Amino acid sequence: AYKLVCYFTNWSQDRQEPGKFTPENIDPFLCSHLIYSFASIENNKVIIKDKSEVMLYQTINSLKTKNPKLKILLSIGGYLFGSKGFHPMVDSSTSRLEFINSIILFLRNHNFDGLDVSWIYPDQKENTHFTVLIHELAEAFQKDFTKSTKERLLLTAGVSAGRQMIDNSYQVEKLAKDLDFINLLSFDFHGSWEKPLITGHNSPLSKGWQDRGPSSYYNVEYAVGYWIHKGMPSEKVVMGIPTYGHSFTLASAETTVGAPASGPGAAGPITESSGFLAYYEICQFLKGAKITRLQDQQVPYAVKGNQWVGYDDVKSMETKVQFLKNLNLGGAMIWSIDMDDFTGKSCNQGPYPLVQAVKRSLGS
Ligand SMILES: CC(=O)N[C@@H]1[C@@H](O)[C@H](O[C@@H]2O[C@H](CO)[C@@H](O[C@@H]3O[C@H](CO)[C@@H](O[C@@H]4O[C@H](CO)[C@@H](O)[C@H](O)[C@H]4NC(C)=O)[C@H](O)[C@H]3NC(C)=O)[C@H](O)[C@H]2NC(C)=O)[C@@H](CO)O[C@H]1O
Repeated sequence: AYKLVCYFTNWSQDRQEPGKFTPENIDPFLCSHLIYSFASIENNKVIIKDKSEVMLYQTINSLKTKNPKLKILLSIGGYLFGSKGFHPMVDSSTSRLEFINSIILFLRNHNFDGLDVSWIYPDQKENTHFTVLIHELAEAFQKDFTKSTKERLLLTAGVSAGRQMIDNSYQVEKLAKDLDFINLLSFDFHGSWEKPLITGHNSPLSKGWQDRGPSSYYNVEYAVGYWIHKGMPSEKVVMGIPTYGHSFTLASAETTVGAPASGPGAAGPITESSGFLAYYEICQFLKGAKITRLQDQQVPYAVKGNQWVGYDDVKSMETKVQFLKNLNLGGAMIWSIDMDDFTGKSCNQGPYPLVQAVKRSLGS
């Protein structure tokens, strides 16, 4: 059966409506797997820094009581944690063992079903440390299993969808044996970090008709194909789908993909971060905007004034699910359900319109 793996985040709790998210906003039957982002590491041991830590625990038990099949994982890593967050824990056998033992105890004590390691990114420098850490975790989880009456703790990893970073960071065949699945981060293909700075879509399914050479790697279709080619079984690929888009401020009258941009788009009023918008912000931006669907890339962008936003909607997600089924992938992953219109109060499409569309397509 296809998985629907849903990340939610610690920091959405600080937002104003309609972006104010706490774990009680989670629908227990919406996803097959939930992933909390992110735990940290202190004195080589896993810890959660979250004033709402006790709420998270209560909610975990409540959700799992309501849906005995639900799996809830703890993620550590992410972009801001970077590689530095894993040091000094990773630099010795004794310090990794301390971490791993703390993980098993913590996960069991708080009713989690497994660990997601989203190291952003190992790159060439930390390839070895990451490979070793994953291997030692898998082994320890297996050893824990043989001595327990409970199910084996799951181990997953959020991984790059960029060909160069994939080649640099990962020993893929080994990863295929140690991981239950990958959460393929198939988004951020384009954004305001690029040079030269031109518009491009966050998460195009396929390449543009004019894309040749390396430009042709920056899409979901290519990333999924590449991971499988490198030795990840298709059923262990859980394909990431974003509920946010990337915005640009246009530098000229041109409004097409590849148009000149002067910088990131204006910050949204709720997420307050120049360069992206959550879906509950996008649906407001679309009012008064001009929407274009790329027939080649299979996704929409919209323009209003000097703002250009590449994003995903119900339609582009239905196409992405047809793709994942056709490639026999393990399911879909969402970054992140707290940026869908979870309350339904913004987009006039009911609660969780994007994730519900995915769930529906997966089961139809
Ligand atoms: C083709 C290619 O290789 N492109 C590179 C880009 O991928 C890269 O941008 C970074 O991409 C990573 C995924 O590879 C992304 O991190 C994951 O994705 C989400 C959404 O972007 C991140 O969410 C952010 O988390 C931080 C805390 O860590 C929050 O502060 C922030 O608000 C979140 N943003 C959003 C929109 O929700 C996650 O951290 C992470 N997910 C997991 C499971 O780990 C980075 O965010 C991307 N970096 C930036 C600056 O956007 C790009 C820059 O490195 O380089 C290209 O080459």
